[PDB]
Amino acid sequence: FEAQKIEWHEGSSGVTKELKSPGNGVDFPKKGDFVTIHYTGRLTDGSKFDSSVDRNEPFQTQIGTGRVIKGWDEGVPQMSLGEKAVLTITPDYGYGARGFPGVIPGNSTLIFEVELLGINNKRA
Amino acid sequence: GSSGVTKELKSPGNGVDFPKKGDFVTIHYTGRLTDGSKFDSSVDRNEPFQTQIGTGRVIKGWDEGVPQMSLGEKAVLTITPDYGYGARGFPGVIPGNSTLIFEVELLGINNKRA
Ligand SMILES: CC[C@@H]1/C=C(\C)C[C@H](C)C[C@H](OC)[C@H]2O[C@@](O)(C(=O)C(=O)N3CCCC[C@H]3C(=O)O[C@H](/C(C)=C/[C@@H]3CC[C@@H](O)[C@H](OC)C3)[C@H](C)[C@@H](O)CC1=O)[C@H](C)C[C@@H]2OC
Ligand SMILES: CC[C@@H]1/C=C(\C)C[C@H](C)C[C@H](OC)[C@H]2O[C@@](O)(C(=O)C(=O)N3CCCC[C@H]3C(=O)O[C@H](/C(C)=C/[C@@H]3CC[C@@H](O)[C@H](OC)C3)[C@H](C)[C@@H](O)CC1=O)[C@H](C)C[C@@H]2OC
Repeated sequence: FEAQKIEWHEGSSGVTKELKSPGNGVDFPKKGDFVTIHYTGRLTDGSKFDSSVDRNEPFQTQIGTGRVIKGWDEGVPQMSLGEKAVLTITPDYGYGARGFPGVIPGNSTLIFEVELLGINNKRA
Repeated sequence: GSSGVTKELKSPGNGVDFPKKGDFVTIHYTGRLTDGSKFDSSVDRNEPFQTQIGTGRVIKGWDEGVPQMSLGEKAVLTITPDYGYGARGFPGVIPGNSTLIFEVELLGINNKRA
């Protein structure tokens, strides 16, 4: 099976994934998979609030199990290995009314540049 | 060596109402490191903290310690890192492998008040 999810939206509130550069179109994360991702997170005014690239530390998590914000748990499984995409996440799929203290204001839409570098032991 | 979660009573609650897993709790807290430095306090913001307890939304030491408090109780919760933030710590706030000392006041259980 092969596919490229060039645009994907789930919800208006919700999450949008826009493919920027294709992955291999074959390997997609499933629930419970461990993913390795490089990301940069920005607010809608363009200001950066975090970046794994800036600290040269790829981020790893189990996907689809509620360990990350909902926009990532829903959006990352729509990426294939090696894909670069942009995730736009409304507050309902992010940090909601409170935001994240010290980093993200309440009621913030989030824009993540994400690169899927790994799915379990598969590497881009 | 040894690790774990210890609760020391400072002022008793009503001794009758205890949070069950899945209950909402309303709590005032101050968190300190073992060197005495304060890293956070709901009291300083004068904003009670609310969470659902026993469902993994907070560190293990709170999920384990708070259900042993009765309504209105003031206690000190000491939490070794394996029941807190572990080797990772919390970025910008809690060093890796930190024991945590929380002053905890159980202000409410669901809609119950003292
Ligand atoms: C206990 C510490 C542990 C930290 C790490 C393992 C290091 C890791 C690199 C986080 C960053 O450390 C510099 C840093 O990254 C952010 O800047 C970010 O860019 C983001 O938003 N990320 C990050 C990338 C994925 C999407 C999104 C996210 O889901 O992060 C999760 C998160 C904060 C989830 C909350 C948990 C409570 C819950 O109520 C809430 O529900 C809405 C969701 C992180 C990975 C936690 O699972 C683990 C940690 O927190 C956010 C703002 C703060 C975060 O720092 C703490
Ligand atoms: C999505 C944002 C959301 C924030 C709030 C709702 C505001 C609330 C007032 C937190 C403070 O905001 C000023 C502030 O409080 C601390 O200072 C603290 O004093 C502590 O330690 N607390 C806090 C008191 C209970 C015990 C302990 C704790 O469990 O907090 C949880 C926590 C951080 C759990 C992580 C989640 C990822 C997971 O991987 C990790 O596993 C080890 C545990 C908080 C309440 C999350 O449920 C929700 C938020 O994070 C910690 C250091 C950081 C925290 O700020 C973000």
